[PDB]
Amino acid sequence: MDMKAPIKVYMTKKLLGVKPSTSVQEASRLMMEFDVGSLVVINDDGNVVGFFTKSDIIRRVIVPGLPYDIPVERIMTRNLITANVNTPLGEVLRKMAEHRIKHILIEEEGKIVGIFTLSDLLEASRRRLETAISAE
Amino acid sequence: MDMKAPIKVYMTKKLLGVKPSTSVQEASRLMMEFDVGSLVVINDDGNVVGFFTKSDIIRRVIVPGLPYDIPVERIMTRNLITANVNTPLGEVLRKMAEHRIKHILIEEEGKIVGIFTLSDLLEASRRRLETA
Repeated sequence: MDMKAPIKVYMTKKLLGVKPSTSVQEASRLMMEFDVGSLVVINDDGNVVGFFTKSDIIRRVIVPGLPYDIPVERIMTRNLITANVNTPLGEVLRKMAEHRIKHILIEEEGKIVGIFTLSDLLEASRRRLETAISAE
Repeated sequence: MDMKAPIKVYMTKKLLGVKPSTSVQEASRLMMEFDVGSLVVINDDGNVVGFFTKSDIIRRVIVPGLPYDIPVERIMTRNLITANVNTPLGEVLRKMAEHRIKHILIEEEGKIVGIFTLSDLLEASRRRLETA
């Protein structure tokens, strides 16, 4: 990994979304199934209306003792913390540290195109290459 | 950062434990208050007997339906995958990748003395100086 290189080389497309009516319990299962620590919430027009992590689920559900059937809409954050595809790795890491986050949405020309997580960092630290061409 | 540097150089000693009887809900409140992602369960002797992360709470409480007030002892991991204080970063990252975990307890002579998470990895990634 190179702290100078654009975040777009270490980011992933593996970004899952759920509808606002999706229950915390279902969102939790989906997260464990696909191994992701966060989820974006999309409205019926296909746009991001929210975002939330596993941590949000612990702090906004488990602690207050709220039902596991409540819609994630009730615990999601309604603004996103992002980084541009061209923002170099180092600066992205610094931003995640300052904001205390484990996941950061990637933006390009206004739209969310991917996400960078601590798992991705681990992947980069291990020098694992994503191949765009066929392997046999 | 140096792949051969002993993990103790990059870990955090800010590791807290709770007792087996502590409730999943209390533990969670404790985690938010202390700003930690996981906790270890400690017996009367003061030795670690378990470990669970925020992620584990979700996987064993939220999805199954269990009440948020049960004993963390029922949702804790007893199969501790650990690394040694002198285990080089490279080896830890391998072990972590192998076991697919984002938290690895650190031990000294068999006693838990800290933890290394991917958050610690991020900080190590940003360090500008190396440690002889």
